Amino acid sequence: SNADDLQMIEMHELIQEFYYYALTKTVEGEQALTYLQERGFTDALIKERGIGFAPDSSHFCHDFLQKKGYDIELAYEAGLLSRNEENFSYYDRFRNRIMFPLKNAQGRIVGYSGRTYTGQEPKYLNSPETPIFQKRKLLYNLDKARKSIRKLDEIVLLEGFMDVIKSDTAGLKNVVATMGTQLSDEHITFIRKLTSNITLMFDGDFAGSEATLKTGQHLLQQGLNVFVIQLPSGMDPDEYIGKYGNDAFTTFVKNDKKSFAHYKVSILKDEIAHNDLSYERYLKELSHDISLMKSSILQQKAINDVAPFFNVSPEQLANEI
Ligand SMILES: Nc1ccn([C@@H]2O[C@H](COP(=O)(O)OP(=O)(O)OP(=O)(O)O)[C@@H](O)[C@H]2O)c(=O)n1
Ligand SMILES: [Mn+2]
Ligand SMILES: [Mn+2]
Ligand SMILES: [Mn+2]
Repeated sequence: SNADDLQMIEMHELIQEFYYYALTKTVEGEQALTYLQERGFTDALIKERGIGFAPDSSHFCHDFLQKKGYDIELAYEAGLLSRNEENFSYYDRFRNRIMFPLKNAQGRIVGYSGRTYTGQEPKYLNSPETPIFQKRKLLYNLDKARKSIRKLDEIVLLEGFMDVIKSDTAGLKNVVATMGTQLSDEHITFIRKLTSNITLMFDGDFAGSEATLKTGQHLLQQGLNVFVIQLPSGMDPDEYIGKYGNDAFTTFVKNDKKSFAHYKVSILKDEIAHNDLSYERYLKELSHDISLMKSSILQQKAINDVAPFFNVSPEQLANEI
């Protein structure tokens, strides 16, 4: 019910204050605090993002919510507690992790992502699916980014919410990320209401390239104008910012912004040039990809950019489309 949803949100927003105190003030939170500061998190940024620490006692969140008169079973359904099968008892889901509040589109905290700081697995532990937290709908930083997304008429999608935080601080405001999932149809519906321009800047590795192709193709099929920023090998935005600085980052992100079709064929370049079977199939694919582009201006430019990869003229490629 809406009433239960509100209770669950309250739990999240109240425990946030305690997590923040635990991180910034308490003895147990000192190592986690140092880890964050070594990653460039200022005291102001930590406060701004509401970042906290979950102690390792396994009943920190439990005792707090109990004291505040919240229904324990509801706290479990809210994804803040876990439950033992045998003893039927409840305990903290998040233990010895740095706590990143996850806000919904309306700016309310509806979940957490807990990162290890001691090399534990899993690296990130998120809230489970709950009535208020749904990964297929939530986009990290959306409530904060919405204003700049509309004004710049563009959204930039990153892989990690950590990259989003750093990019935001660096000056790139129109950035969001999924919570470790593939962009969903619901996400695209939400995004379409804000802008028709979407830029993908995933990690500069093989997995990142693959995710870019899959996500880009989906977006293109749904009628969005898709662009790609290719990061240097082995780097994500956070690592780029840390190595080159904020000014270098904001310059980089507005430099080589390529239409999806152009990025795609550049990836397939060698296979096309060596494998004749792949040559034919990818010529048909890219023809189809270009035909999907709503922007006639960018469609024409894509034809000019893609054609040389197949050793054909722009006119020959245009005919195939
Ligand atoms: N055990 C994990 C690790 C990763 N992810 C998700 O996958 C995204 C991208 O993966 P990764 O590249 O590892 O994120 P980073 O920002 O690089 O994490 P970090 O800088 O803290 O190492 C993360 O934002 C996280 O939400 C996850 O759901 N569960
Ligand atoms: Mn990766
Ligand atoms: Mn990364
Ligand atoms: Mn990273």
